[PDB]
Amino acid sequence: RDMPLDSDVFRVPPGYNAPQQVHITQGDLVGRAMIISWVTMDEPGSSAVRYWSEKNGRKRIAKGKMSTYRFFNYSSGFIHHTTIRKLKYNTKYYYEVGLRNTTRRFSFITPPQTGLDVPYTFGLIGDLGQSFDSNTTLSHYELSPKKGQTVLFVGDLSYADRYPNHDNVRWDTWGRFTERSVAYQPWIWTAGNHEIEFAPEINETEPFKPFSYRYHVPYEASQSTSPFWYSIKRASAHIIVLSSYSAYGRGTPQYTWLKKELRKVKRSETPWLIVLMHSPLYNSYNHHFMEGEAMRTKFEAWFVKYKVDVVFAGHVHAYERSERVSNIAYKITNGLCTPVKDQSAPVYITIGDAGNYGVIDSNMIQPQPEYSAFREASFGHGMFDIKNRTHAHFSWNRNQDGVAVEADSVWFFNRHWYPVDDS
Amino acid sequence: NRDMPLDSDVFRVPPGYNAPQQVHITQGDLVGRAMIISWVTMDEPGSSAVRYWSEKNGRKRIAKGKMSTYRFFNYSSGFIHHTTIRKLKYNTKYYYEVGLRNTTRRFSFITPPQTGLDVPYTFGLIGDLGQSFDSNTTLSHYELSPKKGQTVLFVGDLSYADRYPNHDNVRWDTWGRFTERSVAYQPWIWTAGNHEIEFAPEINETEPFKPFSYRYHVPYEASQSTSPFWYSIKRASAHIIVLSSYSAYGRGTPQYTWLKKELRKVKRSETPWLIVLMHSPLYNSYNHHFMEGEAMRTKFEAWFVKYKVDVVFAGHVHAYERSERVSNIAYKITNGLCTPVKDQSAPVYITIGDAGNYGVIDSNMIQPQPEYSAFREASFGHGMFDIKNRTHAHFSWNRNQDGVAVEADSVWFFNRHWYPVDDS
Amino acid sequence: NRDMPLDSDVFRVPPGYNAPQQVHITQGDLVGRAMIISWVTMDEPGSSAVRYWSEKNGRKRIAKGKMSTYRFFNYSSGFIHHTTIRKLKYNTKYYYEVGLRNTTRRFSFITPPQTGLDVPYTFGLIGDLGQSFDSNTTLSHYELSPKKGQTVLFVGDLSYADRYPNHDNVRWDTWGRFTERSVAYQPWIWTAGNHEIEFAPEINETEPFKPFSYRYHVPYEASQSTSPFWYSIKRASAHIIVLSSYSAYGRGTPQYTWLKKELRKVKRSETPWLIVLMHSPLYNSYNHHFMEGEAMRTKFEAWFVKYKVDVVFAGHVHAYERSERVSNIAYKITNGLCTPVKDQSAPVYITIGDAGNYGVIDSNMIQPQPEYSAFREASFGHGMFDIKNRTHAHFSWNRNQDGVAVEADSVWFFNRHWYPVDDST
Amino acid sequence: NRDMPLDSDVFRVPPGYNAPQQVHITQGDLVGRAMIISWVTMDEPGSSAVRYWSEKNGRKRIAKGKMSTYRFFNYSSGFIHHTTIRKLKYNTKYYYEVGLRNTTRRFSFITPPQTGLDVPYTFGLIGDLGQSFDSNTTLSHYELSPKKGQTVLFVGDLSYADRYPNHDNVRWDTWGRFTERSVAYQPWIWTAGNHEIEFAPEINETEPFKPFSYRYHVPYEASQSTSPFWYSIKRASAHIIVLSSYSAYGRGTPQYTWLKKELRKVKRSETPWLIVLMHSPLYNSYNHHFMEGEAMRTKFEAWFVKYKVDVVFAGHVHAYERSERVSNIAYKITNGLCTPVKDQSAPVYITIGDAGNYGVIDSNMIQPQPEYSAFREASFGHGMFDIKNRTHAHFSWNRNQDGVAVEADSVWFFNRHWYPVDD
Ligand SMILES: *[C@@H]1O[C@H](CO)[C@@H](O[C@@H]2O[C@H](CO)[C@@H](O[C@@H]3O[C@H](CO[C@H]4O[C@H](CO)[C@@H](O)[C@H](O)[C@@H]4O)[C@@H](O)[C@H](O[C@H]4O[C@H](CO)[C@@H](O)[C@H](O)[C@@H]4O)[C@@H]3O)[C@H](O)[C@H]2NC(C)=O)[C@H](O[C@@H]2O[C@@H](C)[C@@H](O)[C@@H](O)[C@@H]2O)[C@H]1NC(C)=O
Ligand SMILES: *[C@@H]1O[C@H](CO)[C@@H](O[C@@H]2O[C@H](CO)[C@@H](O[C@@H]3O[C@H](CO)[C@@H](O)[C@H](O)[C@@H]3O)[C@H](O)[C@H]2NC(C)=O)[C@H](O[C@@H]2O[C@@H](C)[C@@H](O)[C@@H](O)[C@@H]2O)[C@H]1NC(C)=O
Ligand SMILES: *[C@@H]1O[C@H](CO)[C@@H](O[C@@H]2O[C@H](CO)[C@@H](O[C@@H]3O[C@H](CO)[C@@H](O)[C@H](O)[C@@H]3O)[C@H](O)[C@H]2NC(C)=O)[C@H](O[C@@H]2O[C@@H](C)[C@@H](O)[C@@H](O)[C@@H]2O)[C@H]1NC(C)=O
Ligand SMILES: *[C@@H]1O[C@H](CO)[C@@H](O[C@@H]2O[C@H](CO)[C@@H](O)[C@H](O)[C@H]2NC(C)=O)[C@H](O[C@@H]2O[C@@H](C)[C@@H](O)[C@@H](O)[C@@H]2O)[C@H]1NC(C)=O
Ligand SMILES: *[C@@H]1O[C@H](CO)[C@@H](O[C@@H]2O[C@H](CO)[C@@H](O)[C@H](O)[C@H]2NC(C)=O)[C@H](O[C@@H]2O[C@@H](C)[C@@H](O)[C@@H](O)[C@@H]2O)[C@H]1NC(C)=O
Ligand SMILES: CCC/C=C\CC/C=C\C=C\CO[C@@H](c1cccc2ccccc12)P(=O)(O)O
Ligand SMILES: *[C@@H]1O[C@H](CO)[C@@H](O)[C@H](O)[C@H]1NC(C)=O
Ligand SMILES: *[C@@H]1O[C@H](CO)[C@@H](O)[C@H](O)[C@H]1NC(C)=O
Ligand SMILES: *[C@@H]1O[C@H](CO)[C@@H](O)[C@H](O)[C@H]1NC(C)=O
Ligand SMILES: *[C@@H]1O[C@H](CO)[C@@H](O)[C@H](O)[C@H]1NC(C)=O
Ligand SMILES: [Fe+3]
Ligand SMILES: [Fe+3]
Ligand SMILES: [Fe+3]
Ligand SMILES: [Fe+3]
Ligand code: NA
Ligand code: NA
Ligand code: NA
Ligand code: NA
Ligand code: NA
Ligand SMILES: [Zn+2]
Ligand SMILES: [Zn+2]
Ligand SMILES: [Zn+2]
Ligand SMILES: [Zn+2]
Repeated sequence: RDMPLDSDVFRVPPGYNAPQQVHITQGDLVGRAMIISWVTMDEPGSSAVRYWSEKNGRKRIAKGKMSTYRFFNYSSGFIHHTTIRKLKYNTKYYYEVGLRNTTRRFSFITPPQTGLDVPYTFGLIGDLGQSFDSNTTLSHYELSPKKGQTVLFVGDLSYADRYPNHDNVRWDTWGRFTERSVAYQPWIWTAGNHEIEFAPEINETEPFKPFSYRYHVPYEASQSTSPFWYSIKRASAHIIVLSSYSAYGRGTPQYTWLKKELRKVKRSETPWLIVLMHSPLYNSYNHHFMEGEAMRTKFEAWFVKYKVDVVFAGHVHAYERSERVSNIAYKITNGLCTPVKDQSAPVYITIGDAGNYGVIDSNMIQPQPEYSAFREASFGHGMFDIKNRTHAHFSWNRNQDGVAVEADSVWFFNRHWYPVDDS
Repeated sequence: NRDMPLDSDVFRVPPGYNAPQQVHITQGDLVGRAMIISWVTMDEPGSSAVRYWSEKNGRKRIAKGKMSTYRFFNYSSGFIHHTTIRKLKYNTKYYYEVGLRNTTRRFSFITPPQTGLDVPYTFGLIGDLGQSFDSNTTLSHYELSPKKGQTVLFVGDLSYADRYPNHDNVRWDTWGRFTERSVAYQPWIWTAGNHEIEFAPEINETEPFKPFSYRYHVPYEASQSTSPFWYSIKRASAHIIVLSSYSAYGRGTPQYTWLKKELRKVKRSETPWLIVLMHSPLYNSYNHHFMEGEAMRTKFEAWFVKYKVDVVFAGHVHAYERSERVSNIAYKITNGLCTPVKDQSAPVYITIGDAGNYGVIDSNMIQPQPEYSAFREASFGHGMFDIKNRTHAHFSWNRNQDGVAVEADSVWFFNRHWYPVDDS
Repeated sequence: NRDMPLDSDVFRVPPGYNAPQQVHITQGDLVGRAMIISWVTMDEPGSSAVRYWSEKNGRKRIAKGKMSTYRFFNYSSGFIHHTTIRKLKYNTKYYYEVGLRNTTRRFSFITPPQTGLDVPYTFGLIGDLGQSFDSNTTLSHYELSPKKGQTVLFVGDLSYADRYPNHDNVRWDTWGRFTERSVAYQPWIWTAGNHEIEFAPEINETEPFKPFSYRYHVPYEASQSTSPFWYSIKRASAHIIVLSSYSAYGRGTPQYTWLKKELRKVKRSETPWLIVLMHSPLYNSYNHHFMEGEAMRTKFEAWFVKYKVDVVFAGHVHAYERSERVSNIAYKITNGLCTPVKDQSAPVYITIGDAGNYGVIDSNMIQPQPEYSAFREASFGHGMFDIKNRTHAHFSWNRNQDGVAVEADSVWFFNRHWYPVDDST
Repeated sequence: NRDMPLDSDVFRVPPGYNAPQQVHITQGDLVGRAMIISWVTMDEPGSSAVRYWSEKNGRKRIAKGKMSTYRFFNYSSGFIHHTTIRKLKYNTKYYYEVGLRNTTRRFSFITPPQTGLDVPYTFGLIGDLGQSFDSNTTLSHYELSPKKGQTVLFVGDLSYADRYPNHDNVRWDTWGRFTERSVAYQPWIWTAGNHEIEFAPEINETEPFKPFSYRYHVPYEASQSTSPFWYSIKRASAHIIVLSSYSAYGRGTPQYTWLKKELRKVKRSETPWLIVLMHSPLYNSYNHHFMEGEAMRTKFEAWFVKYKVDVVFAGHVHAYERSERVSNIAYKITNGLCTPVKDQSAPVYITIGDAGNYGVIDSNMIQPQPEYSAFREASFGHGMFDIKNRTHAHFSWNRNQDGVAVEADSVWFFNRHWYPVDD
């Protein structure tokens, strides 16, 4: 059910060495920078980006870096990453890539300065892939009347590793497929299990290597030492990105980094505290049941202590929304191992249902446990619409429905500013 | 601070120009016919060649290895040598010499017998050794033990150098000179503890395990691991699996992938004793680090029960603990089944992190003793796991405050694959 | 453009999934007991293992090598294998196979005799081969020669890939497949010429010799050299020194220092024939590249006369020339002694860069012929240096326009150490 | 052995925890608007940031650089810093501070005037300095010169550390601390000499120039060179070309290709003084190293005469010599033209390698003095190249055994392009 190589979403931009696979993401901690990325195939080309605002018209030049990789018998094109900085808040910019031979032009809109009551709309996509179901989801997100401004991506991008020798041409087609969205607004990248690409059978043993070459993130801005975990702030949201498939024992980099990062969170500057990871801590589907238990034993209590608002995960090819629960009182011999209602706790949302290679996960644990509010095996995407410091509106759109229909929808009440029960 | 001062006898430098120091050895292949020979020269790079011969044939041979150096903050290492001797005869005494160019030092070892069903072998068990005065006593009790251990299973936390300002790596060098009087003559099987992480971004040192990994090499490619921090070796009648508590082990990760495949390769008709080393215990009823093992346990415990692992050795708690054979693999979030139960199909869990560290014992325990815990005591000591044949092994625990020959705890193991009768 | 087109037969891809191509061997040690097996696989990395066994005995062994890859501008290479077979027996035919995982191909070679005073041996001389039609004829003439070459001495300028846009490295791949029919069966000894430099900052390739050095390894550590671009080998009764015209050679440089110590190690009582290979000729009365060899001459000529080198072979000039034994080492800036004189202690200097290149011959000569030049002609062809015993070696030049058994020029060398007698024509 | 012992005053270590030592500066760009600031910290890495401000305005700014280390045999370097200050103002005195994190130290320099046809400027000429007692005298004589030199052209052989056992690299550190009293306040232009090669395969140091290149950076990319060992700069009314006696220079090599194109760039109406620096002299009538420079001469002498180089400076020979204006470029093997002739498009060749090395002079001279030799003497000292304007520059030679204001040799240079009078 994967879209064939000659499909229109995979068409190659014309002209000698025309930039392709253009994508952007937030380039700094607070919103005043952007990482511009693209691939040229005919020759290395230039790493310069030319950009200007609608307001100023003044054209400046940023210069970045070019890298390549091989994977088994595949040889990549020339990958460019360039960071434009010191931009102005709430402003439309133009930028151009391919300055040596074939120039292409795009644009983006910076976010507002971070603040307590700054509204903002986030799209939620996981496990996208490049099947036909993938294409419908992206169309539905594009036509959403709520107008997403940034995508939080919860992992599993191209599913290129399902192909023989992980055929990396399928990374390239995915790069051209998603451009019509991610060249114009930032997507925030989370690493999933399909990015690992651990294949000693063909002497490819560097974890995450193709993903890490193609998708860069601003991980030093939060003083992280790896791209696989980091945070950013945008409008009124503090977003914490975690890596299910890196080390998180006591004393490791990721564990040490998270414990320090939660202490920097300021709820009167960014009241919406959002965590992303690939593998769900709370999951009542049969597929991948209880895989999140390990990370859950390390981090769940931290999430409650700091009153995290919501945790988004993918990995399960379906949709689920948890009640506000915690399961943090167990001590081996006390028998306290059942989740309980907890108004300091986040809501757990699984949203890894954007299409993958065309398969849904429909088997569920019966009966639905108390901790599960809503679950359904349908393709689609989510929208997390922040109105202000007390209220945010979440809605789930199905591919079989109209682009304006919401099959699930709920108001989030802020854990710090308005911790009402929101069942 | 009960650390031995820098001018202690155990820290003396071997005299002579560019005299090799910190000499240590470990198994260098899958099945016992190779040895990794390691040492440090401090005056100049020197030769990485090892001269060696068997007592049986007396033919001097030469093996060439590699030299490396590292830096950590404002410390610069000496010249680190690693050399693999190969194609050794089983059950044979060998001599070896390092420092062939200026000052030469000679040592010896004995290869194991070939892997087989009823091949006896005595493994020492040492965890969280350190370089305090208690560490020296433990080491003396081991080398003086009438059971005579042939190989040390080391469950992590080596030098404790990371407790010093800037992780003063001089305390790695001292520890190497202290342990030489044992590890130069018999292999130690290295596990990576949390004191080896040395993650210190405040001084721009962000590569985990860097000092440990430059100084202590392991034969990880022989079991097709891709990392020195998990791997497998076979010796006599044992299959030893080494794990990394502070690497990734999520489903799909390198370590998870390797362990799933490796348990399937275990041939209990060749090595009947399946033994797992890791730093952080899965079962532990002391207050200190209580439940830090929960994460790894949810990932790997059902596998250990499935493949009838005989015993799991851990450290990290500074004390001794021996569990019953228990499991806790029936939990399903909402079914309330979360109390360990007796399970004669499960390994024994032993904590043996009490060789000395920096002079501090972990004496606070959860009371009353839980049903899963068989024996526990807060005393310094070491362990011995003495294989007799395919069905019987004998474990003993020796306390620093007893005579070298006094066993304070001891128990017979009945092999989970060849003889699974209640040994509780 | 007289370069052979891409679909020529000499460029045909060996059939079969991941079949090895561009197979070539060279001597892999100082004395002749080793051989470096090199080849490229185009579909996936494959195995670096070489299976090999001797024709008479036949116990099959495996040797394991290494694989590497490189990029040049927007060209990406396939998978390059280099594998050293050691501890061979002298004067023995060996079989060997490559491609052990998927498509295997089998070849063979004959180890040299053990080094010794009177060991006969036959060396081909080829320079500036390229891949034109003229190139094909010369290689044809060499492989058909009655004298039966057992090793090619190659004085530099291999593929001429750098004449193509962006140095189209595909033209390295074809040249490998074209030369395979000789170099997979007998070692070629490699010298680095000015077309291997491939210095092209305009496309950000600033590492001299990158494609050449990835594809052709040499046993350079065996003579205590620190660079592949200069080294020494012994083979039968010859001691061969390979130098680098386009590397440093000032006093105190690595190459200078290495040649100095290497000339001391030469023992003419063990290997009587002392042979030097370099790309740019020290003595050259053709007009193309006239006097480029002067800088290296001022450094090394006196050393050649001192050590009584028998012969110096060079290329670069797309024609043939053979000098008289002469020297020019008495100049002191103001004493006026700047003319070459006859010197029975000096080597013969032979330019042999006429194997074909891209089809052009250098016919502009300085006139009249200088007294330092014995014979010269602007024709394509190749040479043979045919060693008989410790006193006699026969050099001959075969033209492409002649029968393969015809020598258009031919001279008997009398050994400078064992028969130090005037041997001029 | 007349080298200064380790406890000499000139080798004292700046006091205080991790105080910068071995501070040295050089030109950081092509035209004079930038400066490379270099120093060593011995107790811990420290910061590579430099603080600098003009004496005029005084707006303080920070430039960030790069720390590196090396090993040589059993030696382990300290922490070496290189930091480029850019966009400086012409003809302006600046202050700079290094060591910001712990012990700070403060120095100053004066940027040159803008390049131009008639800018005056005074260059000191020092060669083969080393660290003998004679070395200390020459550096005193240069510092005290009434001519007041503003930038040193250093023609190679720096520390002579390679004469010690295993090239005791401590002797680089001592030399660094000794020369600091001049080179921290005004730039020195580095040329590589044979004592910088440090090729010692018998202790597996086989990378040519390794300690030298770590310790002394040059702005080589600003002239499109691919190597630090050949490069060019412009300062005031001079165009300075630095060449590498012990790198490759055959036809088609990188340095050959660079020099050929670089000479095509010189413009004598912007910079009328065309100066070439190299270590091994092309004209030398002393016995030590006689005719060592023939090889480079066969490749480059004709180019020097074709582009009318004013003066060529070299060292290597521990003495002084000034040549007549001659060339020896007509030789064609059989035509017999091998004697040098007066040539008024040729440069003057000056050997200035007599600053002290380790205390030995080269006194054995070829007799009688050849015609191409104007003046020669075997005594320690230094030179001065004092440019008055586009037609005139004045060269003088000061000997260590004279007062700091006596010139034992002296001559006017008439510019080859603007005023080619027989001199
Ligand atoms: C695999 O290893 C295990 C561990 O070593 C083996 O188990 C041991 O087996 C040995 C026998 O080989 C046992 O030792 C023997 O014990 C008997 C009984 O001792 C008790 O009762 C005596 C009165 O009869 C009393 O005097 C004594 O103090 C004790 O309380 C001894 O009688 C015996 O000594 C006499 O016989 C030997 C043999 O000829 C003579 O040499 C002596 O001179 C004496 O006259 C001997 O010491 C030992 O108890 C076992 N250990 C354990 C922990 O069970 C195992 O052996 C196998 O399994 C055991 C369970 C038995 O079935 C053995 O028969 C059997 O071989 C090893 N497996 C194999 C296949 O070998
Ligand atoms: C070393 O190698 C040289 C070159 O091959 C030998 O010289 C050659 O010796 C051949 C005899 O072995 C000569 O061939 C004969 O010529 C005669 C007269 O024309 C014929 O009747 C006869 O049938 C052969 O064809 C050959 O001419 C000669 N070549 C040269 C260039 O001189 C040399 O042999 C030694 O020197 C020569 C001059 C003779 O005296 C030989 O007998 C003598 O042994 C070889 N050296 C040794 C020690 O064998
Ligand atoms: C690596 O960096 C550490 C941390 O700075 C160095 O240790 C420090 O050395 C300083 C000496 O420069 C000490 O400061 C002095 O302490 C003495 C003793 O009280 C006082 O009299 C004096 O006035 C200074 O304050 C500093 O206390 C010390 N800090 C720590 C945490 O140990 C280390 O230096 C090495 O160790 C010290 C103890 C001395 O022996 C040094 O000379 C020695 O090199 C640095 N190591 C290296 C190899 O550079
Ligand atoms: C934050 O946004 C919320 C959603 O837009 C606001 O609540 C909405 O307020 C409307 C008129 O103020 C009312 O008609 C809507 O029904 C209501 N929606 C919901 C889900 O309550 C909210 O306004 C404040 O909070 C609510 C609870 C009322 O008390 C309003 O009168 C308040 O002004 C916004 N909060 C703030 C602080 O702006
Ligand atoms: C460039 O500087 C030269 C050195 O000072 C000038 O020559 C000097 O001019 C002085 C007049 O101010 C005169 O007294 C000095 O004797 C003379 N010095 C020498 C060594 O000749 C030079 O001046 C021009 O050129 C010379 C040849 C004379 O014709 C002067 O009168 C000229 O002004 C300066 N050149 C220029 C273009 O300014
Ligand atoms: C618990 C997370 C890490 C916090 C600090 C790191 C350890 C710093 C110094 C050494 C302490 C003693 O060592 C033990 C230990 C290790 C780790 C922590 C402890 C805390 C208290 C006592 C002993 C703790 P251990 O790892 O050897 O079993
Ligand atoms: C993908 O979706 C877009 C927009 O809905 C549509 O125009 C395009 O034809 C689709 N392509 C495929 C291959 O489904
Ligand atoms: C280096 O080696 C020399 C030669 O023996 C020795 O004298 C010197 O002290 C050594 N220095 C260091 C820093 O190891
Ligand atoms: C350590 O133990 C050994 C052996 O028991 C003893 O000889 C030595 O003196 C002890 N040293 C210290 C510092 O305790
Ligand atoms: C280092 O070079 C020396 C010089 O002889 C040599 O003995 C030694 O083996 C070399 N080490 C290598 C190539 O690893
Ligand atoms: Fe998925
Ligand atoms: Fe510990
Ligand atoms: Fe050529
Ligand atoms: Fe000198
Ligand atoms: Na842990
Ligand atoms: Na032996
Ligand atoms: Na997992
Ligand atoms: Na040349
Ligand atoms: Na020289
Ligand atoms: Zn997944
Ligand atoms: Zn621990
Ligand atoms: Zn050429
Ligand atoms: Zn010199």
